[PDB]
Amino acid sequence: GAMNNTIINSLIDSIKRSNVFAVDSQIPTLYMPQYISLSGVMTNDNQAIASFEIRDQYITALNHLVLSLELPEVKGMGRFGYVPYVGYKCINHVSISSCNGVIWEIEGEELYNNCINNTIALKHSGYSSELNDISIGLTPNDTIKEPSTVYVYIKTPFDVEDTFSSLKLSDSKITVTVTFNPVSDIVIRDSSFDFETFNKEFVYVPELSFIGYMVKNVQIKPSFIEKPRRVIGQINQPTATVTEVHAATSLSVYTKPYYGNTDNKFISYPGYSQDEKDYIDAYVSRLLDDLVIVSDGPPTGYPESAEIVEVPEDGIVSIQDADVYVKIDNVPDNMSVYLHTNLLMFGTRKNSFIYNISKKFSAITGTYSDATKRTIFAHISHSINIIDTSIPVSLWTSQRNVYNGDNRSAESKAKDLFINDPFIKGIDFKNKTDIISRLEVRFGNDVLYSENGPISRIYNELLTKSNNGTRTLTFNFTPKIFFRPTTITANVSRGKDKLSVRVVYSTMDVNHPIYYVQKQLVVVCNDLYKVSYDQGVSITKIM
Amino acid sequence: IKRSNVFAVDSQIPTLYMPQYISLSGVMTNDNQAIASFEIRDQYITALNHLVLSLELPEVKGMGRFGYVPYVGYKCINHVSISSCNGVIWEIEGEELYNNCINNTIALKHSGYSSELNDISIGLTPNDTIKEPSTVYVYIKTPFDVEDTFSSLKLSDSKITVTVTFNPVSDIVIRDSSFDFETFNKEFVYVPELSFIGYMVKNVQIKPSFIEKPRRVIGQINQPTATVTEVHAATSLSVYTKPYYGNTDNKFISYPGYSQDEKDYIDAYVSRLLDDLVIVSDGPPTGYPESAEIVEVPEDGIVSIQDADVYVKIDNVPDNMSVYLHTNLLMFGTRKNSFIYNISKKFSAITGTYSDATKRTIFAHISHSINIIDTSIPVSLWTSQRNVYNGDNRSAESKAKDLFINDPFIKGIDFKNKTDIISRLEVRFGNDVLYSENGPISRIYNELLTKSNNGTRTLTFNFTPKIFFRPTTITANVSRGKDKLSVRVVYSTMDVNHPIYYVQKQLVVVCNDLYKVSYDQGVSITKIM
Amino acid sequence: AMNNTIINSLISIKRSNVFAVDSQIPTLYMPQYISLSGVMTNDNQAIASFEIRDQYITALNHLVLSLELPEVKGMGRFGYVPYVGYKCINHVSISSCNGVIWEIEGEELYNNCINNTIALKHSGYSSELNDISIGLTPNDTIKEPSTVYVYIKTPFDVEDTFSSLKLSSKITVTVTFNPVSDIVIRDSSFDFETFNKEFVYVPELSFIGYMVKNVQIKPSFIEKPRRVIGQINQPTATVTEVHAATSLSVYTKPYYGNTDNKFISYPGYSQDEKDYIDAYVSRLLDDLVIVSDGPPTGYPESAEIVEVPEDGIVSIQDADVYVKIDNVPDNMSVYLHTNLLMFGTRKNSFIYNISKKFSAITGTYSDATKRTIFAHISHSINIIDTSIPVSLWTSQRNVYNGDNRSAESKAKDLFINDPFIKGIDFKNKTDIISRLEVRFGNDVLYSENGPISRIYNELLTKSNNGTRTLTFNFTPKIFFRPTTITANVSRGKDKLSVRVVYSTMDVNHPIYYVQKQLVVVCNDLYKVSYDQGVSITKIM
Ligand SMILES: CO[C@H]1/C=C/O[C@@]2(C)Oc3c(C)c(O)c4c(O)c(c(C=O)c(O)c4c3C2=O)NC(=O)/C(C)=C\C=C\[C@H](C)[C@H](O)[C@@H](C)[C@@H](O)[C@@H](C)[C@H](OC(C)=O)[C@@H]1C
Repeated sequence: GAMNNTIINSLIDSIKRSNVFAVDSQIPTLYMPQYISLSGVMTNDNQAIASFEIRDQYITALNHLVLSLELPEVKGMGRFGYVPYVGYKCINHVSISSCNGVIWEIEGEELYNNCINNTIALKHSGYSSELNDISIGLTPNDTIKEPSTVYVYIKTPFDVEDTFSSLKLSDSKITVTVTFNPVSDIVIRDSSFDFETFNKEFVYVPELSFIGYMVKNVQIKPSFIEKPRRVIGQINQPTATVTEVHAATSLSVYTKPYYGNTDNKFISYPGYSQDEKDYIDAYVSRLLDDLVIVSDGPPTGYPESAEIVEVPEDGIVSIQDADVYVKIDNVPDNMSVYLHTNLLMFGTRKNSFIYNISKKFSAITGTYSDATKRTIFAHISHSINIIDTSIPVSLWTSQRNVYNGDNRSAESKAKDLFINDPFIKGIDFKNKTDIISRLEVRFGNDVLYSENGPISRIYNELLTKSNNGTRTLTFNFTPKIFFRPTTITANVSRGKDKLSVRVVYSTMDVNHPIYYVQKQLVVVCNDLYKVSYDQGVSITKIM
Repeated sequence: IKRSNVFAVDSQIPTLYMPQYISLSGVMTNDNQAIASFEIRDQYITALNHLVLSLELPEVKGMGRFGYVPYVGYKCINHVSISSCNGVIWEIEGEELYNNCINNTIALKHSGYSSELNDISIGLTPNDTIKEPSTVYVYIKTPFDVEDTFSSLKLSDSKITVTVTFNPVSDIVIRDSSFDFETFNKEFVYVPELSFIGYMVKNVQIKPSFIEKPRRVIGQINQPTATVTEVHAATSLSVYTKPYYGNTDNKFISYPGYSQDEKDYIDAYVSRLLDDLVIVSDGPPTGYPESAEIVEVPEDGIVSIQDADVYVKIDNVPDNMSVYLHTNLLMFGTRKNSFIYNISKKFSAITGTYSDATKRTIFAHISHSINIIDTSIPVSLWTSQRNVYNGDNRSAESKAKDLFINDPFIKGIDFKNKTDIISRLEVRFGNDVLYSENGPISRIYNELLTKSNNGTRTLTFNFTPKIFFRPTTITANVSRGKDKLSVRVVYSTMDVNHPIYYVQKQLVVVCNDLYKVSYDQGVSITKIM
Repeated sequence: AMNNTIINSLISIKRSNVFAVDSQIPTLYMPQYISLSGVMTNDNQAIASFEIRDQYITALNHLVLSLELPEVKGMGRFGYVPYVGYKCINHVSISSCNGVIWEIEGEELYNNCINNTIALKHSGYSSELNDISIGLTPNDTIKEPSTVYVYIKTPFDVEDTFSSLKLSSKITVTVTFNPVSDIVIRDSSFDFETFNKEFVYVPELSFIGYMVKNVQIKPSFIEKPRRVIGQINQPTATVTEVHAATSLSVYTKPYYGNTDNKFISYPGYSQDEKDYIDAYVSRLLDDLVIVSDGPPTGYPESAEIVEVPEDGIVSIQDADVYVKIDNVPDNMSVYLHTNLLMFGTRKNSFIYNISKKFSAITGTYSDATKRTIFAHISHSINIIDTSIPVSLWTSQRNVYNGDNRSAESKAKDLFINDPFIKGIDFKNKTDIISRLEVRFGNDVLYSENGPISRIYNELLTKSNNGTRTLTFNFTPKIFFRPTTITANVSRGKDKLSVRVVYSTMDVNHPIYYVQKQLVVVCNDLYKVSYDQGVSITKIM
């Protein structure tokens, strides 16, 4: 009939077989879930702290923590926008504690790092054109940003195996403490924007939600938990050490820039569009206003240090060895095409190598609009990279620079934006440039691991199915929750009770502004702890 | 110390079976609605799962604009029911099957999601091919696929009939007035074929199982309440809104085609308006209603429509011609001295260049505040009785390009289901409040838990692993009157002078009831009470 | 707080605890990422051998082969194929002293990793690697050196530590490489001769090694793929000695032996169907619409370049082309190449003209750059057009000249030798199989008129690029003995014969002349025995 004759004959007994077509439906523990939202207590210590107390005889267990934030209406003048995934960037520290002490705690960046592969959680935290594009206010009562609510998923080890991994409450008081980063960190604004009044008026409005469970005759057994510990190395130092490492499941290593020496102001920002090309295109777009000028006679409004050359009939302008081809259509007979040959320049010695941003352009084509009296650029051939877009304005106009540096117009310089994102990694905005040439992890005196390529990041990205991973050394390949995690055992007597991380940073040119971007080595260690439920919830470090 | 082996495992010998992909041609019936019945009866088909319904879409020849709805295959389905001689084993509404498959990109692509199918193609001559014939595959996700062979529907000499009820072709087609739909509806016939993975099991040992059956309840038009009666054991409860376009002719100004992003919907609308928004003509433009206020753009370039300023600068405009702006392209007002919702006011800057060769304006950059809601307003609502103004001040040429959209699975008030119209949700089990929220936190949880971008306000009661465990359900007490689920929503406030305020709403409540699958004297399901 | 309706609903029967679990102490082990430099050997194919022998290393899984791509300096156009790393691989074989434990063909490893976005990105998928870069001076850098990571997906990764290859024995991983010609897209201007001579594969094999204290090894099962390629254009292929098979995949591949592998256009990193079409349209437009003072020069005598009338419409037979270019100088006129690319087998029969595939062309002439800037193009160009090798236009079969493009355009043509191309087009869109018949022995096992098996393969594996696959194993892997198709040697039921029916094409269309190759992949079941070293045995 429907089944083929070759199949029926292949089947139509003497061996014991496991049933793959039916299963015994196990009766589970009698419970009832409920989404519970709580309003917290706001404190200033002058850091914003929100405390949420969970105490109920019927809330037997809980997991899936979601912190909601009410972002206010932003009215006034100037340019303003929120950082991508604003909600995650608001968080400085989170700590779930009982009367016996801290059960679990995470740093704001580490929670984000754990949620970087969760697209849904990142969207909920605030990732829209309404929130992340840089909006402009024209009148003191003009609405720059409309009020919005963001949802931050606080990923905890209690979510791993849903009900099985859930934090149990043996009639104990659980307090979730959320420490907030200053509003400066989550905002991208210009000089025109009245940040002084904004910082004063802004208040974090949080609300903690969780899936609560009412369990009838709960049978609680002890469990294991992984607690992260980050160690930040000294400025520009290629070393960091994690002390008292006794039982670790993993070890992550990454870099962070230190923009302390700068005013955190940058020439361009793409907004909601976060691709590498989007960052580059925004920078090229900002420079082009001053790079190619259509004026009657030499252009005015530029510093005396600026060297603006008229484009010859051949269209090619020679800035040293570099050739720039500039051809603009429909230019009035009374006007000429001009090129800024030193828009942004850097040097350490008077007659040495020069890093000129104008030299990074090979071809510029467009058409002059008589109606709008502005140039409309068609095709741009350049060698502008993600690093160029990531240079603070301070480094161009620094003491180390023998030249003026920023030879842009006053109009362009006014459009510069303050970026204080607390979760920037590497030396560029997209964390593209791998400044670690070699990594060395020493457990005591002996070398635990060494690599010349980011093969540990490659394994991290592959194993966790993440497109943005870190150089991570995983020690636990055992199933979580149902097994005691596999940890690196420490020998205190032999001095093997600390993890020392040493990197070999890539050498950069002294005449390139990015050389002066201070680096910081971050080392994260996931320590194993045992969750005991005898006389309340309590954790103990595995040693 | 006793240790569990994590490096080796005893390879258990499974039940001796043989899978086979079986395709069946059904029986078409009509009354007034199309029905396809597929009978599965074979002594060797021991079990089955993974139902796939294929559809042969015909060649579309003639004149006018035509296109299929995205994921056309899923939109064709009105209802699906897997039944035995003892009765219905499982059944789902067309929309609910789509809702369950919205997170499956592969299943959505197979159902028909291409530029060849979803972009709006145009026919010029009565024998011009608008759309080429194509075959679409609709994955009928059933609870028998959850744990593959373990969850599969067992037969054993019993007859299984899969009944597929189809929505009218009107629902799956986007067309203009120029297209001869009358002839198309008459000529169109659904050509289905049901495929499934059949299993021939040697000495099958069948044990009873559990199944979740969805039940949707649709509220009255503009009623913020809906009640699901006889709830005894429910695994989940979903709540969402749907627009009712009965008061309209289902015609819309623009559609983006295959490109389905929010920006794509907006860009298509801006593109359609721009033809009438900025006019380059010798003297005042003609062909517009008397209600239209087309103002000549001054040397300054700025045209002031009340408080709103529009900057219009078009290059290479001939000396005999002038630049004009339609200051009231689309407007709405309940009263003569109320707020006015003007679409022309939603534009801040328009720049372009007039082409002498093609005698048309080529727009370069447009600065506007157009949203997804604007693109989702039916043309009928602009020209409604509530409007003291004309409403649609567009040209006859533009109005002719309007498209009929009858997608049966539209949610909320906009085409992208962006705008949340529920301000407060109240769920009652019997008469006592089971759940209440002021924020879409149940939806945020639904999206997080399912790893989905398009979720609903869902109340999940079952957090226990499926198939291997009896699902955790909300227990009912008939004596205490707790044998029903009543949903009440508070709709979000909007200004009466906005045309979207007049979009009729319908509250949809879906309840997943628990049933026990018994295999004694044939396949039969029993409601858990 | 918990609602009053809930507390009353709760506040004899054996219940399984879903809120707490006994934390089982696992086998004492220690993982370590181990990287090894191999031994390079040399139709003089590159072979890399990696020997794994260590007393500490007890088991291994997750093989990742890294490759150091060198700096590419010189003149001309050059670029790497998308997912370059996977394309480099010709064959991989994990073997012991007892023989081959597991082996896969380069294409099959890629086919298994086509649904893994992370693994495909790591192998080399960037604008830096896949976009076609141009060198101007003999010392100009075309491509900067880069490292690519190829994830060698093996059955030892399925259930992590449980599925891992135990070697408590010397394990040798042998990686055979495809020639550099296969992984490179270049023009005639590029000195490939010197590049092929200078290029050397620089591999390094990484794996997650495990040091297990008192390992308890039990036997396991493994699926080994076997591909059979049919004779050129033959619609039949047979896989012999089929005794226990878990699956059977069937697909088509183009054979470009009769061609010089040169193509008119390539989109680079942008790999969408529209990207492939847009690149082709962009390349043709340079010669399709010409703005010149008098008739255009530099084209063959065979070319028919007609001046566009005041009306704007040029009639190439039944087909009408609307061409209107703005700001054209007073001394110049708009011209249209009416036979840019044409094909026919008879002098006065059907003509496949690429110029006929255009309905409207609009743009503006730039006086500054002296070139036309195209705004909107209305055409009927498909993925197949972009996939036609240049050889076929200028073939002996063609009565006409064929390639009526300028010498400038013809110079820009690129050699594409990608080893993992499927179907007849670059995006594997066109379905050329009309019917599929699979026979086990002499009896028909499966038959289909539609790609319902491909639909099931795509659905079940959650892949957007699947093949016509017959799966026999729906049983959980590693923890169960896989369900296989049983053979009957006496009845002569020990082979799988695949017969297809290709949908025939128009002989006046150049794509008809693209050679086909039927590919049939069979996954045979093998038993992994650990008695006196690692060894595999075919289930019969
Ligand atoms: C993470 O989950 C693990 C917890 C282990 O630790 C324990 C203590 O907790 C268990 C729980 C909570 C179960 O639900 C089990 C289960 O359902 C089993 C088997 C019986 O092997 C089990 O042995 C367990 C089992 C444990 O040992 N399945 C069955 O009997 C049936 C009727 C079918 C099984 C089908 C396949 C073959 C199975 O799904 C496989 C593909 C894996 O997914 C599982 C083995 C899980 O391994 C992993 C690595 O994912 C484990 C359940």
